[PDB]
Amino acid sequence: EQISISSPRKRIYHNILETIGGTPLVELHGVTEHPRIKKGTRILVKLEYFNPMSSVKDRVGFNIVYQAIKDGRLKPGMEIIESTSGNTGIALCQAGAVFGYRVNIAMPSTMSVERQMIMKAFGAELILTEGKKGMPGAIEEVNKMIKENPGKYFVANQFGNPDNTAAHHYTANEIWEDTDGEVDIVVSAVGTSGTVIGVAEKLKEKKKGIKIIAVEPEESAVLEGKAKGPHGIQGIGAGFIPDIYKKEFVDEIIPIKTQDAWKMARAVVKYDGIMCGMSSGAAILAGLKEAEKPENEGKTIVIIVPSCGERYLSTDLYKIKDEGTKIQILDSLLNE
Amino acid sequence: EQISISSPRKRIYHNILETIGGTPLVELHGVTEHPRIKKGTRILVKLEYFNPMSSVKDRVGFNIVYQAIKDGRLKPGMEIIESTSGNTGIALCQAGAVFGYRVNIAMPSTMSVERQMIMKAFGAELILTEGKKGMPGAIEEVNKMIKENPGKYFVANQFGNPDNTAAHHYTANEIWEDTDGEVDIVVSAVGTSGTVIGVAEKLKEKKKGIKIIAVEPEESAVLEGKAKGPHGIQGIGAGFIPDIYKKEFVDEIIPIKTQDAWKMARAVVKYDGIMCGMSSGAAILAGLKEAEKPENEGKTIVIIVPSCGERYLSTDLYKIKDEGTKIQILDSLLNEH
Repeated sequence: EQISISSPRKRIYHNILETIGGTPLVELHGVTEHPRIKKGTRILVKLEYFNPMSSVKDRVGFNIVYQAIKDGRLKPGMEIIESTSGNTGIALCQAGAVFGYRVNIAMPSTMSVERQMIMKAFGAELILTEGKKGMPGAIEEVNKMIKENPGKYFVANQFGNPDNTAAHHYTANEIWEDTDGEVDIVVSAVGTSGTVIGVAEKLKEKKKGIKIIAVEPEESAVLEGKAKGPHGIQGIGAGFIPDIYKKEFVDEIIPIKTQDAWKMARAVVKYDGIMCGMSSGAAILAGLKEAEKPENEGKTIVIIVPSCGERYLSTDLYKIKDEGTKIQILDSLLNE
Repeated sequence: EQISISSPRKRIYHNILETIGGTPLVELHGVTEHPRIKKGTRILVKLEYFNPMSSVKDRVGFNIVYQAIKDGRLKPGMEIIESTSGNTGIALCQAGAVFGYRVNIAMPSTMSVERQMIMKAFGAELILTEGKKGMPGAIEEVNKMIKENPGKYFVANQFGNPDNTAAHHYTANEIWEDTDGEVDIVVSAVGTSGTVIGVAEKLKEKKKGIKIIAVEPEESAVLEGKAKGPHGIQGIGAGFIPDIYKKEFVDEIIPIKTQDAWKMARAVVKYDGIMCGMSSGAAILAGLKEAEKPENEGKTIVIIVPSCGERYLSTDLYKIKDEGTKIQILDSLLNEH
């Protein structure tokens, strides 16, 4: 009932990249108000929008670029390039601005125009490709650019680069230390899969039998062997199995409908005051569905929240209103 | 150098309000590379967008609501209300959501519709007033509402509430601990003045000789005794001296032109990779101007960075494009005699 805000960090950071990581683990209470969710079961959300550019990909852009520089894969006179219309391009733009490397981001001229402006603010060169060509048209142009200029480009390659996965060994360490080794279940919505696999690798090194749950859109359930299809959960459901995915490390895969993800995210900001994005809505509903299983009474369940709702204001996320009491809303999410 | 990311917090937070404060203090390097800034002076920015809703006001919405609950000014049955179309409204909605109070936020129908959406998501009731009426219109409606419903509402009153200034005693302690007591100058762009006064009150207790600098728009230099005027530095330059402002605690006031504040913020994100907002461009430019004074050689200068540039994507902050190299840009920002 006493409320203590955070204490001083007692650190002076040398640049913005040193503020990446060490993201806070916060108890959910509002949305966990269910008779079937026992009071000893703990439901915690790891808020990756505390990163400097407000997303989990900050860790990925940083590690990919910093390791490439240390590796000699990225050297002076070269430039970074990466086809992406998401948070990865922002994170690559942030790392390139700090390290002093030009960043080329290719995306359909169609896409994330707010995100275009973010990327240009950082000094990125944007490579806007034909809208009706989607992301395949962006990847196509990157390839053409590499081929026409050998030696010039370092490709981030977020779905095939193990420096992605490896960045989440820190994410894992943070979950282990913050929970004092009590974590039982981790739930992660899957885009590149760097988070689910990197967290799993490192936690299973600490405790075999931590349960690792991947989340993906019901409308595009490729990890569960379904076909790529249209869905609305931004940041996840890439439509293929990333080359960095390692199925051995994932214990269960939970599909979540696009509309249910959005409705969960609406309930989390309303009842817990936590403004999470759409993929977080998916992860959290999967986590609540675990928290109501009898076998999981008293367990500690940690749910990754990759981004904040502010990056979704031009989407449909908040535009749909929800009927009912809190208990009605939660019952409709957990039922059928 | 070796670059190391942040360590685990080693804390499980009981709710999102416990993640407010303890924001990071970061060195500037890119934008400090100008021949008139010395190698020894340390220029640091305190990034208040690390708060859970990405601005300094998180501390203020929290402490206003918390202290009123502790005092008995806010009690079960009452609702919160505040005329604001800044970050304070968001910070009140977040505090209200966690404490379980209804929040009513008044603003012109035409102002910050991105922020309206943010507020509605938190469950706030929006009171949208005539656009042409402006801020005054919203305040007038708040006044009408409290007049007609005596006892129902708790007014945050951000410009006159000492719980605003008091929240920044924590900001000050963070500056003190993070610098190991070496802080010499604090630069804060002034909106409510909770930050510059609350920081000054607590730091001036720690050591003699910490210089406190307030920053306001050139075109509305009201702390300097000039007349109010139109300006484009969002979050500062209220046009009046706030009731919580205490001039005794401020050593110097630096006026900064709107377009200079924007250009600074553009340079900070491109050369330091730090995406700060408009008022941060103002504070940082003032802080660089201090760093070039010979009397300030080797000192530690701490500049408050109240918000992130992503909250500004629909303004002209990033539309205007600066030609020229880094050194031309910095040399043009420090130009004035």
